[PDB]
Amino acid sequence: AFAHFVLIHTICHGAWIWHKLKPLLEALGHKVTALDLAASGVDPRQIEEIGSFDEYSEPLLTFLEALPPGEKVILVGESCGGLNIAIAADKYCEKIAAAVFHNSVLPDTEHCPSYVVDKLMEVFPDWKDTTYFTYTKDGKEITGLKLGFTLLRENLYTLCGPEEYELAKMLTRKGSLFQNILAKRPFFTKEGYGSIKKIYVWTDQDEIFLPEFQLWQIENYKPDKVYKVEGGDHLLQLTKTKEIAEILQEVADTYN
Amino acid sequence: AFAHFVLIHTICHGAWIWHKLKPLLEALGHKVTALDLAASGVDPRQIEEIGSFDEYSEPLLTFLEALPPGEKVILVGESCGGLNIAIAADKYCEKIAAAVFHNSVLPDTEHCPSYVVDKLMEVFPDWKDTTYFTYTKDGKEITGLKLGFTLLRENLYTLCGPEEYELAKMLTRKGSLFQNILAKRPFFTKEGYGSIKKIYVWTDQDEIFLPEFQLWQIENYKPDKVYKVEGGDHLLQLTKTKEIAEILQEVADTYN
Repeated sequence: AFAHFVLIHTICHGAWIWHKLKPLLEALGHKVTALDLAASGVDPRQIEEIGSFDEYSEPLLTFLEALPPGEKVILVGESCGGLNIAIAADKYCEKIAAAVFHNSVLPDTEHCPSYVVDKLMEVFPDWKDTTYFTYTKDGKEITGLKLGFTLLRENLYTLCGPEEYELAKMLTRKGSLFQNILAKRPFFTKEGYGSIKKIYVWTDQDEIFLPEFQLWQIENYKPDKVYKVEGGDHLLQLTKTKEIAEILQEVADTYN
Repeated sequence: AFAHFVLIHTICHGAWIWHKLKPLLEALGHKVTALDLAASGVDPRQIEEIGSFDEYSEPLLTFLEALPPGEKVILVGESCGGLNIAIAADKYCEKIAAAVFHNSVLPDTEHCPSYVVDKLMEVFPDWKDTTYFTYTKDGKEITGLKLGFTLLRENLYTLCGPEEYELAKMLTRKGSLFQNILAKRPFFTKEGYGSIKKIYVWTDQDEIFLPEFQLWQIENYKPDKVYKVEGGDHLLQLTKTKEIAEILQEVADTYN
């Protein structure tokens, strides 16, 4: 079967991270939309204009709003993209056939929205040469960050080629986890986000979303299906592109 | 010898086009700077804020201004990048060891600044699915454009892989040739731009900067050295990256 996949990048990244996976999925006959979230990729906004993860998710929400009645999509989120999925699901669950988490955070409904992010920071506290700054928006102090090039090279693009890593150094932009804002955000709902089918994809070779963290997430909020990719690194859409496409094809054949 | 190369992308593009060549040059021991020109790549400005090719060249001029006395660089421009080189050379010729034109426009000093652009439009008048728009800046009507995806696929990324072409569809932004502004701009000078060493690199397999145009440019303004790369396409920095690096190494060993 064919599906319409909506690929969602993580903070500081952009649609460009999906430049290898998108054409491969299309070669299988699928429709693919790779969005630039707010202040990401070539989006015109700067991070200082964004005050929450919900505002950051605007392009995704706007895209889902534009889907005609009856049309469903399969969301695919990498790393922090899982939060955009949860936010989108509490507004457009009826338009989501399933959500695929790709070495991604897996929010739940029993704990506050920042729960898995707080845990991630516990498991991976040292972001190396990553730099931080602060700005104010809607009366709240937000902590922005710019991923360090060494962190990118050693923990995210670990086994990626120098040509891929170069794109990261050239294209990554300032962003934010909006951690303190997530902490005060209403919980994700059971009727919305809680109702969607969730497929968890990961590799134990991820050097940032470590095994301890991912296995902790799986136990914390049981996915409907779990796919473990052998080898590769954090960026499976670059190092195991074919494998990811094969998994997504199976998801397309399972959920609609 | 080692040199400091400053790579300059063309309109609608960004530093990302050099993601393959930059690391290869560094692997040879060189210093490489790949800039995002105004309203290009991840630069925060939008094209409507730019009123001329000179303003568009700001990042390059600012970079050259920051070079301490005595430090020289080798400029490498692709396509329309040749115009940024000419503009930069009339302000910082003493900091330019040489300029390399990569399937690029080659402005001269005997005709007005838009001369080669006007000729290019004569040789390649149909930009296919490219779209146009207009905006006003500093009392002048500027024609903006967004490169068509079909034009990109068939004429620029002709022999590039689908993964490279995907980056173009995801990252290319609105831009402008500022043709009418160039037409009224003071001529490039013989003392500045005219004095720098110019190396012309090209392939007769370029599907947009056609042989007729490039051979016309070479006859119009004789380069100090000409390198013809066999095969490949318009984007030699992607299809003949190794070849381009080898040529640039020779340039580094010849001009300082």
